[PDB]
Amino acid sequence: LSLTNSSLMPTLNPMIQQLALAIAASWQSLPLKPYQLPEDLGYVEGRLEGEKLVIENRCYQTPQFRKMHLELAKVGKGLDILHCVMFPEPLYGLPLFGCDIVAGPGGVSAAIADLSPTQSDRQLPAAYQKSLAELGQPEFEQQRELPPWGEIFSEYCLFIRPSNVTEEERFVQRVVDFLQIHCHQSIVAEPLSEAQTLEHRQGQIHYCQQQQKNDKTRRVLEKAFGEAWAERYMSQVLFDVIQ
Ligand SMILES: C=CC1=C(C)C(=O)N/C1=C\C1=NC(=C\c2[nH]c(/C=C3\NC(=O)C(CC)=C3C)c(C)c2CCC(=O)O)/C(CCC(=O)O)=C1C
Repeated sequence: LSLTNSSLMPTLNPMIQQLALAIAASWQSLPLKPYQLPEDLGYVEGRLEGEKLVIENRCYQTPQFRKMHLELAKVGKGLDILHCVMFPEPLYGLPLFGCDIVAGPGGVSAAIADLSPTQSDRQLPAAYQKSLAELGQPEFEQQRELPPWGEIFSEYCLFIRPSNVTEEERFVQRVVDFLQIHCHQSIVAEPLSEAQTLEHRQGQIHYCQQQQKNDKTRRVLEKAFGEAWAERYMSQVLFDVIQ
């Protein structure tokens, strides 16, 4: 899991660095095993007519989390990206943890984090609603409205442009807080009925299908690797539909 030997880390936006370290710290002592991505993917680079895209992939699994994926990326010199999803094992009915950070020379442009529902009623489990409410409403000066496919995210979803360092740190700490809640709930979660497992499975499939509608990600991938490679990456590596 260690980020100390990452070639990208030293060159990424500081907020992305802190988030990557936080996520790695949350996962480090779990009962991890490797999760083999398609073609045993780790590092990948590509270029067509413009800038090069470089991606480093780390991916694990535990009994509660089917797939725990941390991706770090850079387009050319200046655009940095962090992607992370923890895909739950439907048996336990846990929500989906996700975060996405995009940064350029002007600073972080997008910071998104959520614990996303998998229940058919589109609500988080009661224990999560309670814990998340207790954190209080965070103040951020530059909130961004989610795109329509973003109906999958919970009412606790953050989507901002950080205005300053105070806000960058407040966002990172809130993701820490999400992870702490999530890891704890994973150990207390009652395993579920076959019908309930099916319900949660469908929520996760819908989440992936909706995430694949993000043309921001797709355009970045297509400009470095082309349409076919991007469709494979989005549907097989990033947001794989379990089935
Ligand atoms: C948990 C949520 C979540 C996960 C897990 C996730 O992967 N994305 C997620 C969310 C989400 N991301 C968004 C934006 C962008 N994403 C990238 C690119 C990548 N993001 C990547 O992960 C990778 C592979 C490394 C690339 C290449 C770019 C360039 C932007 C534009 C940045 C900006 O406008 O300032 C938006 C706003 C969408 C919109 O405005 O229409 C939302 C909602």
